[PDB]
Amino acid sequence: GGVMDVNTALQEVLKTALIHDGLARGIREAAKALDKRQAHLCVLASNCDEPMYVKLVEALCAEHQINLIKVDDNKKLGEWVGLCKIDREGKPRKVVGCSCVVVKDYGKESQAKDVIEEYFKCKK
RNA sequence: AGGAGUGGAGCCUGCGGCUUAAUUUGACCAACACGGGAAACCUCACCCGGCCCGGACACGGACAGGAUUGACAGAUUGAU
Repeated sequence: GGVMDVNTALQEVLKTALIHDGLARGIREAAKALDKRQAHLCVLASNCDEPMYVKLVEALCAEHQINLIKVDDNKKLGEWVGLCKIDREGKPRKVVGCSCVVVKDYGKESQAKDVIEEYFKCKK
């Protein structure tokens, strides 16, 4: 389905991915996700803490599974997944970046997720 | 009017006093083998050491190379 824009498509992933609990936030879980074959999607972003990890994530995509997408601004991904799920209209206690997240088999496979993502993925 | 006893002896058990780190505590005919209280631990209120949080909920803060949990071996320790 979708309108075939990369950003609002990846949002439709994220909706059902939240329910699926596919989100592997933080470096330890990110590493474990891509060292595992259960991952199917990766998105990275600009320098959060080091310019080293942005390199390392590409290094892991090389060795294990190429799937990478880059959408910059840590604050974007930080907003996109709150405490466990995106939480409130507000929420000033956190909005801190997740810096990169990995999602498992586009969350759920039930509807539009497969087509919107597959259109981009073989090209990228 | 009588019968059998208690008070004497030894022991059991409760109470006072005295001691003691602590000898937990209520009760003075209508308290005193009473608290169905014959306590090894447990009980446990007491004393002496060590550990644990099982401080809900609210508001603010922290914070995804991260809030936070637990632990092998050595030292330490009654203590693995």
